[PDB]
Amino acid sequence: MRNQELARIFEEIGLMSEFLGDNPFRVRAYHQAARTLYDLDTPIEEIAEKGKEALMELPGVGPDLAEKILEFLRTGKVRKHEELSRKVPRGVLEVMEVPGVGPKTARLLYEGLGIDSLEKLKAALDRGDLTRLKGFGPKRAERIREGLALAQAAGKRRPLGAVLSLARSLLEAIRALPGVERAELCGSARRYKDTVGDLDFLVASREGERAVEGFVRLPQVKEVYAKGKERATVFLKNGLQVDLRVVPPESYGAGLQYLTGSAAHSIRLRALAQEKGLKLSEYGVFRGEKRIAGETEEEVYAALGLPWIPPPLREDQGEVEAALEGRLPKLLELPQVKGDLQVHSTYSDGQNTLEELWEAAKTMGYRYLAVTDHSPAVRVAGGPSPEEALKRVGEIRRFNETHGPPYLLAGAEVDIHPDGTLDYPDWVLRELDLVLVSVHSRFNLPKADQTKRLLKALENPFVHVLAHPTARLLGRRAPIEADWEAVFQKAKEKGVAVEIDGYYDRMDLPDDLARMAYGMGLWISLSTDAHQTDHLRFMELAVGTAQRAWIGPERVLNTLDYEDLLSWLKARRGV
Ligand SMILES: Nc1nc2c(ncn2[C@H]2C[C@H](O)[C@@H](COP(=O)(O)OP(=O)(O)OP(=O)(O)O)O2)c(=O)[nH]1
Ligand SMILES: [Ca+2]
Ligand SMILES: [Ca+2]
Ligand SMILES: [Ca+2]
Ligand SMILES: [Ca+2]
Ligand SMILES: [Cl-]
Ligand SMILES: [Zn+2]
Repeated sequence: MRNQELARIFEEIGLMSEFLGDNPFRVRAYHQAARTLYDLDTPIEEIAEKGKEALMELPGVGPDLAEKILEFLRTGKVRKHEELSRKVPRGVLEVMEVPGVGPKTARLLYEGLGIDSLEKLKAALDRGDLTRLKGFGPKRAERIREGLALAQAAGKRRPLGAVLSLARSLLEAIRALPGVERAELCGSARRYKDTVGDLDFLVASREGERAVEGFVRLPQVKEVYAKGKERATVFLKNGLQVDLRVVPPESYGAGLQYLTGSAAHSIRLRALAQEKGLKLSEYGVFRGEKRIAGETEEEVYAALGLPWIPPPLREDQGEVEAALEGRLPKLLELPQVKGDLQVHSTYSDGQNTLEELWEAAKTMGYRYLAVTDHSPAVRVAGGPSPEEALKRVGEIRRFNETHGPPYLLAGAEVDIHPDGTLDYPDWVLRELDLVLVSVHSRFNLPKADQTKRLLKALENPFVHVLAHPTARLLGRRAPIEADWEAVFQKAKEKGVAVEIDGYYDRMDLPDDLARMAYGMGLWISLSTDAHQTDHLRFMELAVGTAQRAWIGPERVLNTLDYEDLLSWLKARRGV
């Protein structure tokens, strides 16, 4: 559909027209045309095919607008929009759209103050320049600064784990709206993508317009950006940018599929539908005018002749073909994970004692937890020394002797020196239950040198896991450059697992490299890199990553029970 694209075009024409000081009647008309297109559920092209008169039946559309609709459908553009674009630059249009600014103010700001950009706008805000205009007080001042921040965030992405719990708190409030029967967090978040744009929620309701009203008036909501009969876009007090879509309860499953995407996955499904005489839309699966499916997502997949496809797979990267042949991959599931294989403690940089870690693991129903404190070079500190590291092993063993399950594995996260040697001697490594190795320095070695360093680390027969291999920090540090094929192949041959560290701003291995490692036949270790017990919740992110990477419970260390895990760790591994 081109409905939303055209709604935007007319809205922009309205804004630019008002900026230029066109007829307020014409300005309001463009905005009403925009609302109509925003709310219109049927494709605008289907009405356009019926003719100019049919377009004019729509609320707000007259002879002028109907010709512009046809122009857009025939050429892909509207010359009027292009004409106003010649008179109104992009930066000045960006300024006017900030909440609390608007077209007329933007004109004064353009002509009198020299503000043609968000940059200048922020400069003015920060210096108090705007306070020297009539109509400007601390209330409007606060709105404009915040509007600017929201504008600048809308381009950008945040780690999934930075926003998922906040999204779930909003989901609770949405579910609690009277009139809402079901709701779900959809979009890329439901697919467990490691960074997300806006958050998208689907609601089932028989009273959609009233559900939208309740939603936009939730205590959590700060600003409404767009609102109509069945959808809204808002900004929360906590910053989150959120889209809502409402469908009738009979359509909920089709709405879930629609709003979960990816868009590429949905293109595949719509073609499969039409190839068997059906139409898939947000509202259901239809044979002619008759709705034959829609209430549940599994019913929708079934109507297309498919098994239900897990959301993390829905990227058009082989899942449609696998579903068509009745051979979807077996995927790791969160209940199958029996422990977390990288947690830190007060022996190094963690906030928790052994007792606190044990208690948290016991609450979670884990069989074990690996306490993997840093070697001295990681912390850029003096210790723990090799002697202290061994003393700690004895303490963890005594803790297990006095506590029982969940058992603590006495581990370490051992720094890899620039030359590929390890930051504990073999007499420490051999006594550890679990040896992780990782890069914490010299992140920018030439690719060939970084590769050699990692290969040399993997020579050591006491190593079990390559921890957070790329060392990336989302928003702070790029992945290290290394030949991952060479690194993974050596790890496979040596019996060393690669880690998926689900700590929210690590997400390392990323899904794509995890998919590569698992496809090459490696073992996988999941962890949260916890430094406080609240971090243990990130295991869901590591599992979601595994699912995106087509990883099953086979060759995942965390699906082994304690005895089987210790056996794996002690075994002659590799070729
Ligand atoms: N049929 C159809 N579905 C769409 C279209 N655009 C988006 N969708 C569906 C599939 C998307 O996964 C879902 C949410 O759209 P978003 O633009 O928010 O993307 P998504 O959440 O997947 O990724 P993001 O992290 O926000 O970049 O809506 C479209 O043009 N046609
Ligand atoms: Ca009309
Ligand atoms: Ca409710
Ligand atoms: Ca989204
Ligand atoms: Ca969206
Ligand atoms: Cl469902
Ligand atoms: Zn580390």
